[PDB]
Order: sequence, then structure tokens, then C-alpha cells
Amino acid sequence: RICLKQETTTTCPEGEDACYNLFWKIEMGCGCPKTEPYTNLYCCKIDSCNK
Amino acid sequence: RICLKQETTTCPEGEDACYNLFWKIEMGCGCPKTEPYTNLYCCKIDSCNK
Ligand SMILES: [Cl-]
Ligand SMILES: [Cl-]
Ligand SMILES: [Cl-]
Ligand SMILES: [Cl-]
Ligand SMILES: [Cl-]
Ligand SMILES: [Zn+2]
Repeated sequence: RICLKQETTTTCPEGEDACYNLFWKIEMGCGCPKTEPYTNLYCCKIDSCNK
Repeated sequence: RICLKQETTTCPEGEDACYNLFWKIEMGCGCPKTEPYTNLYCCKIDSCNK
């Protein structure tokens, strides 16, 4: 999996299948944060899906 | 919080988010942490999960 990044494209580590876009603050990257506070959260499992 | 529903509703006390999950189309209260998905959208406004 590859994901857009802002905290560029980055390749996630093996096993991290999702990408995410979090708004509270703007973050983009690998994974899908489960514990992190957000206002809008978007996770998707396609390459570069998290704009 | 009030959220659109598909599986239209006021969430229980303390559930602050709404969600729209695609793998399957589900809408409702909360933000599922363990449930499989292809696209997941969670948001913390009334009726934000279309
Ligand atoms: Cl993951
Ligand atoms: Cl992860
Ligand atoms: Cl995860
Ligand atoms: Cl409310
Ligand atoms: Cl409200
Ligand atoms: Zn309200």
C-alpha cells in the first residue's frame, strides 16, 4: 500500500493496509488511527486514496 | 448527536461520531474500530455521514 502523506507519497509497512485523512489539524498517512481524536476521519484501502 | 442510518437516529449518550462504511453500505452512530471496511468515514457533526 502507498498513501499520501502530510504530518508526499509513502509506502506503508507490511500489514498496514489502509490510508487515512484526519481533520480536527490536517494529517495524511498510513493506517487508520483508532485512538486519535478527530473531527472528520477518512480511511481507505486503495493506493493514494486519502486526499 | 444525530446520524443518518442504513443497515434517522439519535445516538446514545456519549457516542459523539457518525459513520459511513463501505466494503456493503452501512450508516449509523459511532465509528467502528474493529469492523472490516474498504472506505470508512467518521465525522462528528449531526447528520454528517452521507
Ligand atoms: Cl491497517
Ligand atoms: Cl496501523
Ligand atoms: Cl488499523
Ligand atoms: Cl446533538
Ligand atoms: Cl449537535
Ligand atoms: Zn446536535
